[PDB]
Amino acid sequence: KIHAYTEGGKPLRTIYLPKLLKKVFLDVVKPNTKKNLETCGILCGKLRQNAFFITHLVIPLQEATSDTCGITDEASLFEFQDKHNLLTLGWIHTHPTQTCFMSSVDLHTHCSYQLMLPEAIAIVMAPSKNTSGIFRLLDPEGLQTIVKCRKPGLFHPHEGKVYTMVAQPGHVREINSKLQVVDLR
Ligand SMILES: [Zn+2]
Ligand SMILES: [Zn+2]
Repeated sequence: KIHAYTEGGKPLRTIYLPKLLKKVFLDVVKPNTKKNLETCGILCGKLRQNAFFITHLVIPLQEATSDTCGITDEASLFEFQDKHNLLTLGWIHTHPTQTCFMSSVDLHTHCSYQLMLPEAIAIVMAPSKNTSGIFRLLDPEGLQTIVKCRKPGLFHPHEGKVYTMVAQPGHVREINSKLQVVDLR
């Protein structure tokens, strides 16, 4: 049926995303969102028949600021994913007041994810705007730009095209599948 390719023609395996995930994520992190602090969650799941299924939304230990949400204990996160045989398929986070886009920090963060899994996605929720989007870096050009970037500062510009909205339903398909949420906090 429908399938996708990176900018360099590499095929992307489909990621099945439970439709309930976005709302459920906002619910679970609402106390932070109410204080205008970002929160992230990890999109975890399994590979079955050449497709990925997101099965678990994992909220890791993290430190929340108004415009960043870095993980503060990778150990407990990775220990959990290993125990339950969960692959990292991407991540989701909030912009409590801003619009839906990928920030400078978001692009640098996502580079790690997409380096390990070509299909890796970044879901950005902008609840004060009631918008959301699902993004990835251009591959190879965007990953290259981010890897070569040595600009100081958390929030610096990047020139050229760096990222794009993902292909739906080819790359990412939202379906009625089950979801388990794990709060490690
Ligand atoms: Zn962001
Ligand atoms: Zn940069």
